[PDB]
Amino acid sequence: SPRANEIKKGMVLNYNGKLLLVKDIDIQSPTARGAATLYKMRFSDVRTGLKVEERFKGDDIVDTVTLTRRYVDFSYVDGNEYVFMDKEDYTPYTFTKDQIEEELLFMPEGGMPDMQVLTWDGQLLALELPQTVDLEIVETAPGISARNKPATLSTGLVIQVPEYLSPGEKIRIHIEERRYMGR
Repeated sequence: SPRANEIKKGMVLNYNGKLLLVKDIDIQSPTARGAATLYKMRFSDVRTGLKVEERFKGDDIVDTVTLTRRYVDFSYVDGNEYVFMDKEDYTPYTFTKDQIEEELLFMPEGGMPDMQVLTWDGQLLALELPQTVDLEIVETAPGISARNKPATLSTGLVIQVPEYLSPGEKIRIHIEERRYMGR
C-alpha cells in the first residue's frame, strides 16, 4: 500500500483507469498558515502519450505497478511505428510516435547503448534512455565569454551551446536536464 510521499520519477501508477508514468514531482510547501505540503505530479499516460497532472496529500494511498526492464536495440521505423528488439530473446516491442515522442528528441536514427523498455506482465509501457547522448549539430550560427547560442541537433531538438561550436560537430547532452556537457 504505497503512499504519495514515497512516489518517485520513473514509477508507474494505476490511477483512475490509467497507467501513468511519473515524469516529475514538485513538493509544494504550504500555500497558507495551517495548510499541508502537497505533491504535484506530472505524468505521461503510457497508452496515449498524453500528459496528466495530479496533486496529492502526503499520506494519500496510491497503487504502483511492478516494473520489469529489458535492454533493447532500435530495429526500424515504419511511419508512425517504432520497432525495438530485446537484445536477449529477440522479442519485438512496437511503440507509436505518441508514446515515445519525448525520447525521440534524443534518440539518433541508429539508436544508442543502454536503452531499456518498461513492461508490466507482458504489457509494453515506456522507453527508458540512458543519462547522456552524443548528437550532431545540424544548424547553428558560424562558430566564432560564458555565453551560449541556440543549436538544432539531428533529431530536431534545439539546445544552448557555447559560441565557438560549428555545424557538423558532435556534442554530449544530458538528456534529463537538456544541457550541453561538451564535445
